Amino acid sequence: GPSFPEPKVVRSQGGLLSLKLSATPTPLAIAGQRATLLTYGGSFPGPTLRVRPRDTVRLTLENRLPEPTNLHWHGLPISPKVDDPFLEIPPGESWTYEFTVPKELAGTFWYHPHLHGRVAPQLFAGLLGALVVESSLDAIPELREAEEHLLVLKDLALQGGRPAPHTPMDWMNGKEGDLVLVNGALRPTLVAQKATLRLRLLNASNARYYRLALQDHPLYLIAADGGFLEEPLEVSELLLAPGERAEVLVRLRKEGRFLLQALPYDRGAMGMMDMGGMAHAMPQGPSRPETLLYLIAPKNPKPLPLPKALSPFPTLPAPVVTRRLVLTEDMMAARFFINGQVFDHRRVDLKGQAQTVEVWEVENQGDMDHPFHLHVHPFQVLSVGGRPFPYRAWKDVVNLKAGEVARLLVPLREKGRTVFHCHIVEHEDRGMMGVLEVG
Amino acid sequence: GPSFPEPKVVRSQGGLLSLKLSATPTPLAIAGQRATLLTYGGSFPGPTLRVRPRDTVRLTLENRLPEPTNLHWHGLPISPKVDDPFLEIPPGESWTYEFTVPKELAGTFWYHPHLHGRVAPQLFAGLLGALVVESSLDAIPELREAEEHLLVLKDLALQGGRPAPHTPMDWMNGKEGDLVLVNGALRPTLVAQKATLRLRLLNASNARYYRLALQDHPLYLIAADGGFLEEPLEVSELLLAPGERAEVLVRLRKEGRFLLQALPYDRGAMGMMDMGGMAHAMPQGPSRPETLLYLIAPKNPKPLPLPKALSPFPTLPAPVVTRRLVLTEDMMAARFFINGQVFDHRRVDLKGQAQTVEVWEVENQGDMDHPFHLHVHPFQVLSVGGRPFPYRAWKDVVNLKAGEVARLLVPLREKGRTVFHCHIVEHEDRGMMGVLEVG
Ligand SMILES: [Cu+2]
Ligand SMILES: [Cu+2]
Ligand SMILES: [Cu+2]
Ligand SMILES: [Cu+2]
Ligand SMILES: [Cu+2]
Ligand SMILES: [Cu+2]
Ligand SMILES: [Cu+2]
Ligand SMILES: [Cu+2]
Repeated sequence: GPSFPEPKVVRSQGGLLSLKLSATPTPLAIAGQRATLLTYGGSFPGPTLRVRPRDTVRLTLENRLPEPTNLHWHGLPISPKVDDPFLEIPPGESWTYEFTVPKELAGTFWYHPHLHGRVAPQLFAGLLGALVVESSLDAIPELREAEEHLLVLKDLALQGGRPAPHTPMDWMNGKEGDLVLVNGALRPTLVAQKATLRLRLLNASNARYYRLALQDHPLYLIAADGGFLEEPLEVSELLLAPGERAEVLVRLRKEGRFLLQALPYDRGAMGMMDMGGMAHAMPQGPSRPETLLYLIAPKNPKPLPLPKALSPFPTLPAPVVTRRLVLTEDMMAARFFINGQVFDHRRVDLKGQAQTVEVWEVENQGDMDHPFHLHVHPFQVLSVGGRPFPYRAWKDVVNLKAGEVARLLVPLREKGRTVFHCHIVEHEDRGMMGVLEVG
Repeated sequence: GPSFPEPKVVRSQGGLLSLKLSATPTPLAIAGQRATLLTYGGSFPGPTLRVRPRDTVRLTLENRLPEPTNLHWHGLPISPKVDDPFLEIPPGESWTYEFTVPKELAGTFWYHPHLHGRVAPQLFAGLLGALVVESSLDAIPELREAEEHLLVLKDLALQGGRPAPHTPMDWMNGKEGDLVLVNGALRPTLVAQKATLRLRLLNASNARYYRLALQDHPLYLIAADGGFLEEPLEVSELLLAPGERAEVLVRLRKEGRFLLQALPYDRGAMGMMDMGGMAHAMPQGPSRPETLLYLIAPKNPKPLPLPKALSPFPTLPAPVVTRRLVLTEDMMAARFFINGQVFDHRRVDLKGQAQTVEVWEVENQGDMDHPFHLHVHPFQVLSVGGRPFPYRAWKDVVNLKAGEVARLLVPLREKGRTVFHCHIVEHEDRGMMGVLEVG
């Protein structure tokens, strides 16, 4: 096969992507060992769905797991009557998701389970895949002539040939694994054929962060979670929290081998110690550095010029309300809260008006990083930690370090009941989620 | 008695105003005829209550009417558990209102009935009185040395020695009377003893407007409904809609007689005509000019200088929500609506947070003027009809002409359930009222 493993692609045909996918325990070869994972479509990651605006998607999910499950179309601004976070598909049963891809949309999105209380073990076990919305912008020469790849960043731990079970500490921190994989492969080699690469990046891990840096190179950010930036942004490194996506251009500077690494990053995970009167919580500190892949540049690389512009960001109406959502923790109980409450599916927490804009101020009063996700309604991050964001683009996850306030501009789109929650999925399962009703 | 009739004053004593008032049908002499009115304290208007900030008011209202009644402490930012618009005092029963006068408060306020469906006939019949909150500002020489008077502007119509009954057309327009009175007197004479007058003005009419102008003189506005301006504002005339108050300084310029008039004003009241295929509604047009009082200046008047400053207006926090309230009419049905609905005491229309500020945009989509009143929470009028207000002061009624939008800054104070409504009281009785809950 190709030196660089990527999930198989399923494309819409004549404007329709019609597909049956099973969620099933699947024996496979992974990082060199045989293991049984939970997969969609018999692979890890699941197949990449590639569509265009205005396509119809008709996806029939057959539940072949011993527990109920469902799908969240992460990042898609569609109706919460389709992307229904409350729906349960019992074992053995099927459900068909049908929706039209919005006209003004582009980027890398993904699908995974969202049945409250069961997300973390199901996601950790291998249930996820990417969805790419192709754009007319992809035809500009600066992108068309680039070599494009998807990088699904997901870690795993195995025990007795199966995903390792969650411990109590995993429920508190969010579970990380020792196998730090790209597209389900252990440190693959990407032998580039072109001097410019276009990489779509997805953090599909439960809890692991990726402080991305390519040796000797900057990255040029061209898209965030839910759409293009207005113009490329040069960065030295790029942190992707759980649930986030980004697209970058890489302009290979000279021949050679360059490591793409996940540099050390401290997200505030905790351990326990006993020093003589102790048993108390103590910071785990920064993650150990990981090599994600080996990037081999071609002979005499001459990268394309960068695009001068990408997509203009919409001019939003003035907002009609300001919300404050405060995140807190009870680490030893592994309980997590928004405005002092845990999720209750029967309780509506916020009620807003469709087609108005709101300002959401999300404050992390905990000590751990928490990546805040809102379904259905992509947002523009104005500032985090009091620092203005250096670009305009649609996002649907925003990372908050301890103490930080994020200020978001949130246009409300589809009517109905949906959710917002931490995307360290253990924290969501353990209560850090609330309900928004849009009418 | 004094050439100029004013209601008797009841003052707090040692920080307490403790008073029993009866609401009772009362034979009296009015504008030269004997009539029976509905009064508080056996007089029309009722007694003026004069208090200071931090005083305790203990007012026991005995209902001696053949129908239920209650009190609204119009303009007082006190708790809606005291100023309770839903409370009913049955015939023969009593209720004690007890509250403390807020520390940061000054101006002319008033009391009258607010039992939904019965306000217009009860107010028209004579049930109202003023409440004055004295201020340390009253001690500055420019005010202390002025000659002070209260002018209660209220009209009346009599039929068979009693207030004229409401007709169907009265319910549509709001009832006006032919006797246009000041402090219950017909065109009294005010023989001034000082060159500067301080006049507290109250429009306690059901529906009549007073486009105020003093012959040959400007007026200097020093207070609006609920507090002082920041500095005096010179005006050529001053429109007071139902429920509004103002305080003005008058600087008498030369000896002589000067008429205070209510100049012609068209508030959009309607009549009916039949011209040959007709019976349809037709504008009544402007009111006929009325003389309110005769003002006699003293010998060689030398008015005091104006105060350079009054009270600085508070710096309000940034608002957290914007509301839109649209007023409409069904004239032939005499039904009146806010956002397409009529009042329902069981229905909460707006829910806000105490100690936050809201922006209320009130839009008149009717053809009549509607004076919009909010209980409990005084507001700052930012603009009306797209025109910025020329001063900062607390108001609690704002007049909207046909088509106009008022933009209000509304700090929410006391928690609880209260109301907002048109202060053409017939319109309130006929449905133009909604419910705000503050928590
Ligand atoms: Cu997700
Ligand atoms: Cu989501
Ligand atoms: Cu979290
Ligand atoms: Cu979610
Ligand atoms: Cu009133
Ligand atoms: Cu009121
Ligand atoms: Cu009205
Ligand atoms: Cu009222």
